[PDB]
Amino acid sequence: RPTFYRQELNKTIWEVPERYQNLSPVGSGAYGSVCAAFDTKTGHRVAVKKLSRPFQSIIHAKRTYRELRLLKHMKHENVIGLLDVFTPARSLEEFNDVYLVTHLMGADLNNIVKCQKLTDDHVQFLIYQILRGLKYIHSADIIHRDLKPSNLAVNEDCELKILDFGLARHTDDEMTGYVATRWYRAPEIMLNWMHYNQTVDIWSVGCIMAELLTGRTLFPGTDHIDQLKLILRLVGTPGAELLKKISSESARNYIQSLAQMPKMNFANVFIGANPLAVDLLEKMLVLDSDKRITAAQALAHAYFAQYHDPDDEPVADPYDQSFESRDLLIDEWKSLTYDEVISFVPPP
Ligand SMILES: C/C(=N\Cc1cccnc1)c1ccc(Cl)cc1
Ligand SMILES: [Cl-]
Ligand SMILES: [Cl-]
Ligand SMILES: [Cl-]
Ligand SMILES: [Cl-]
Ligand SMILES: [Cl-]
Ligand SMILES: [Mg+2]
Repeated sequence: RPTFYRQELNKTIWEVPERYQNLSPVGSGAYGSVCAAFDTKTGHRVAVKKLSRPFQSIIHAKRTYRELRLLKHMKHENVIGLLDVFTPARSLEEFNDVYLVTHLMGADLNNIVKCQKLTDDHVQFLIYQILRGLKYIHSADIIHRDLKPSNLAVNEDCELKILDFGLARHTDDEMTGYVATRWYRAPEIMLNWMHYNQTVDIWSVGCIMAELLTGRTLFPGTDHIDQLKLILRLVGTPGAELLKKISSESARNYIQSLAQMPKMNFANVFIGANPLAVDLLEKMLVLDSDKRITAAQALAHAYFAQYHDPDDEPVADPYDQSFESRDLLIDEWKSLTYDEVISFVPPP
């Protein structure tokens, strides 16, 4: 067990191993507080996140367990990994607090799309890396569910990592009105049309790719209905085949109330783009999720010819998510989490 030291940073007690120095506040959502630190064992600048109220309800205890299981599994160059996890508790009986340690991310994709000039070569490399990371995530039957520019870290060498997996966190207030939290979501999840699957993440990649090519949000809806009208003007209204797959009768009645529209000409929307980029966007931005290109198929598309290496596009170890259907008490979720903290082995 390392030695721990205590300090108060903005109304919060932090108790951390001596290896982590020069802690300074960086942010705080409702899920925890974050400090930047220097990790003297590795020489990395790191983010230290202290969870807030991790075991306050069954829903909260299960979310804590879910986040720690996911972060411990993800071992890929284009996905955030877990550098460390610790608790100052010396036993299960005094266990209350969880701290997670990752590499400190500087810029996101929002800090390069808005304020920089991207060539076709930059777009090929950035989207290649997102798809390499997604092949790995999808091979574990994990859905990200929240891909958008603010969840993609990028360095000065244009190297990219996926972060901030959807832990089923987002509220109705957060998805209301003229908000980036909804502009990248697939229409079947935005409007609860049907049981969704991993194809939702490829819709989000299409929206991101379009925005790197034009410098403008593809579907900046003022609300759910405005955003659906923007989507159907580009891709066309649904045919009888997709309408049969929509489980809500009211959702089907509403769609049928709209005048029919054909798919637009993507070369006339993405004026001057690489024709191979236009072709790949037409294969991602398909309304019927069964017919979208997969991550593994997209890596083999001719747009990525200068980066594609089928011997360096790895898949994940198997991921057991059977806990998701399990009914447990707060203290049972808390014991499972404690075991995952004490069994952690750091990366090489
Ligand atoms: C960093 C980088 N390339 C590294 C690299 C070497 C060999 C194979 N694959 C990737 C890079 C930078 C800017 C643009 Cl626009 C594109 C790529
Ligand atoms: Cl230490
Ligand atoms: Cl990482
Ligand atoms: Cl504790
Ligand atoms: Cl964003
Ligand atoms: Cl597993
Ligand atoms: Mg985020």
